[PDB]
Amino acid sequence: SEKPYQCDFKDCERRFSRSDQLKRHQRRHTGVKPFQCKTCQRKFSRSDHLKTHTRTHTGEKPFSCRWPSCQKKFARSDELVRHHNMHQR
DNA sequence: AGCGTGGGCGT
DNA sequence: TACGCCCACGC
Ligand SMILES: [Zn+2]
Ligand SMILES: [Zn+2]
Ligand SMILES: [Zn+2]
Repeated sequence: SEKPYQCDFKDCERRFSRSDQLKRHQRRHTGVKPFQCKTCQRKFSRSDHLKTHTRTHTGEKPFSCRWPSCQKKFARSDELVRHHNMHQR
């Protein structure tokens, strides 16, 4: 296929074009969590999710609302997406 | 609301 | 292989 990296775990049929994508996926089956927060010691399956988790400790909110007169800002881009959607609907 | 944790995707 | 990015769903 164009998706040679197939998951063979029991009752899973997912396949991927990339072996690293498959490796990340399989952590949902094994429970493996390689990335640990240095502040609170919680462990995470993914590096990017550790990174956004750490902002919960610092209050860093790099994503600011663009709506005039709005002061809201957010830790993650998707929070801001939801928020912008809210303003116009 | 805030944030866990998958996906496709880029580099 | 490393690390994320945005998108999205689900509490
Ligand atoms: Zn699988
Ligand atoms: Zn933490
Ligand atoms: Zn706003």
